[PDB]
Parts: sequence; structure tokens; C-alpha cells
Amino acid sequence: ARQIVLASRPVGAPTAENFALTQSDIPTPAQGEMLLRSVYLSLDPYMRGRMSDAKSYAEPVGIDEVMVGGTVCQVEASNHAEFEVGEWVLAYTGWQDYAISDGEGLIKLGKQPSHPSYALGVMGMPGFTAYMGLLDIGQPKEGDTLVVAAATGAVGSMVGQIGKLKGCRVIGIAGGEEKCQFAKDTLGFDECIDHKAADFAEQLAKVCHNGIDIYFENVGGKVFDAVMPLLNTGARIPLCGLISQYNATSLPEGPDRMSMLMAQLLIKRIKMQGFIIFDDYGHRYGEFAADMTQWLAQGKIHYREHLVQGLENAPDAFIGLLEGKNFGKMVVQTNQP
Ligand SMILES: NC(=O)C1=CN([C@@H]2O[C@H](COP(=O)(O)OP(=O)(O)OC[C@H]3O[C@@H](n4cnc5c(N)ncnc54)[C@H](OP(=O)(O)O)[C@@H]3O)[C@@H](O)[C@H]2O)C=CC1
Repeated sequence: ARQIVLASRPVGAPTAENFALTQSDIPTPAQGEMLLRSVYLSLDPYMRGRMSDAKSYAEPVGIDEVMVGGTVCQVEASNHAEFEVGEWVLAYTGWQDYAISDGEGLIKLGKQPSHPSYALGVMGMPGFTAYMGLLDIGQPKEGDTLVVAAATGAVGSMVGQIGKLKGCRVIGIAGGEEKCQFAKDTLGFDECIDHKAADFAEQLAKVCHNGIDIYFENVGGKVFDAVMPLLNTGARIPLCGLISQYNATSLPEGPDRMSMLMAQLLIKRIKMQGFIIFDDYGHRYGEFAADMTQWLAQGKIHYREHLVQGLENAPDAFIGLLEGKNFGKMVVQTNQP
């Protein structure tokens, strides 16, 4: 197997120097285990945090160890378990060609699943994140105003479309005119505001004439600063991500606003709740899968995928992913099936 290992921990934004490409002898499938060969590899913003050694919900990637991530693989070794040579499976083998496994995969067998790569997006972790965060924490009611940034991304597009079918007025936030116009034309968003526009806060306040009832937080920073004075009484904030600060080297200057945010949550009676989808939500995944399969069949969910070819290109893609260079859920094709 070839491999993308972490050469050095990045300073600010990650560079191509922080990664390295290396071959390794990948055999020993053994008895009781299996050898998986990857076809697709997901790239996700959380991986940035895994490059830094700051105290976090998970262990950082060790120097010269494989970079982590969910993959869609095929079995190529006779598993002694209940999986055959050919069964497609959603695994977590990282940025490499081969790995050895023995639970807990998810059979998409195979070897003829319809859209196996969808297991990394709309039917996988990002769609599940959007589903759970919006429905269980945001708890949308008819007439609620829903605002989400990174609106054409893996999680944001799903948040917006689910909110639309749940009776929300959905205000998107994205970077650049093309993404906002795609969010309106194809994803069904009522509005979509360019956060790169100089008068972004004023545009947001203008289209949010009735306030914000749910803010699905994906970005933080300037976007949340513009959102705060528009929050309604009883608003809900599913705290999903804060990508605007993933490359931050220090805290912003100026006076400490922590007590200010706490006073706002108190005065406006707001629920702000962080969540990590990788926690045990096994009791909800079946409901999510049934609902999302139905909504996809009904034509209420458009899933945009950004497929880039070549595992050797996986670093650069990831870097671009952090700057909004992606259009949709970023996936790298590592091998032909
Ligand atoms: N809590 C959980 O368990 C999970 C959390 N997440 C979080 O959800 C968020 C998005 O996930 P995903 O949809 O996969 O990523 P995307 O597929 O949305 O791509 C990331 C997007 O972030 C946006 N972005 C990056 N920097 C900035 C910035 N400084 N200001 C505004 N927007 C920015 C860009 O969209 P644009 O071009 O519009 O700026 C970029 O395309 C991330 O924060 C991620 O960490 C993801 C999965 C699960």
C-alpha cells in the first residue's frame, strides 16, 4: 500500500510539506481478519485538528503515521468473519491503499452497490451529522428561520434541505456568488448570503427580518458575530463545527466576550449544544438511513460530490477543502474497482 503520512504538524494553514507519500509492504491478512483495498477516501475538516497535538476529543495523528479518515473499500482477502471477497464496506482505513480489518465495518455489498461513495456523504457521516444536529438539537418547527453557513458543503447542504422539507425558511451563508446561487437554484435555499461580501452582516440582517430561530453553527468567527444580534428568543444553536478557527494561531484581541455570550444565552433563553456524531448514536442511525433514503428517492435531497482523482492528490485537495476550494463533499478516488 501507498500511504499519506503526517510529516510535521502544521503552523496556521497546512502546507504540502506537512504530508509525505510512502510505500509500505501491505500483506498479512491473517485468519480471523481481512484485507481491505480502498476505492474512495473522504476528506473532512476535522482532520485539520488531528494534525495538531492540542488536547482534543481524540488522539492526534502521530508523526509519520497514516492520516486518518473514513473510506469505502472492497474486501480482497478471504475474511474468516462474515464478509466475502467482493463485499463493499464503509471502513476507516485512512489515506492508504490497503488495511487489515475485523469489525466494525458496514456492508454495502456488493460487489454491485449503486452509489457506494455516497456512504461517505449524504448516506454517511456528514448527512447523519446534519440530520441529528438539526432534528434532535435544533428541533425545527414550522415557520422557524434556519441559518447555516458552509451552505453548499457536506453538512450544510443537508441541514438546509432537511430544514426546507421540515417547513423552515432557510437562509444560507456561503463563500462567493457561485455557491450562493447554487444554494438557491439547486439546493432550494430561500436565500444565501456571501460571507466574503464587504457588507455581509448588513445583508444577513436584511434578509433575516424576522430574526433567527435556529443557527446550525459550522464556522464561528465573523459569521457567528454577524448572527448573534439576529438571534431570537428561544433560539437553538446546534454546535457542529468552527472551521474559521481551525487554522488559528491565537485568540482574537479586544475585551473578553465570554461572559457577553453567556449573558446573551441567558437573556434570549438560547440552547447552545455541541455534539460529535462519532459518539454512540447507533439507536438513531437506522431512522436516519430510512428517512434519508426516502428523501433522496422523493427528490427532496440533492447531493453534490466533489470527486478528485489520485490519492497522491489527497493532501492538496484537503488544503483546498479548508479554504472553500471544494464544491460539495470532497472525496478522493484512490483506486479503480
Ligand atoms: N460535529 C461533528 O461531529 C461534525 C462536525 N463537522 C463540522 O462541520 C463543518 C463542515 O463540515 P463539511 O460540510 O464536511 O465541510 P465542507 O464540506 O462544508 O467544506 C468546508 C467548508 O467550510 C467553509 N469555510 C472554510 N473556512 C471558512 C471561513 N473562514 N469562513 C466561512 N466559511 C468557511 C467553506 O465553504 P465556503 O466556500 O461557503 O466558505 C468550505 O467549503 C466543519 O466545521 C466540520 O468540522 C463535520 C462533520 C461532523
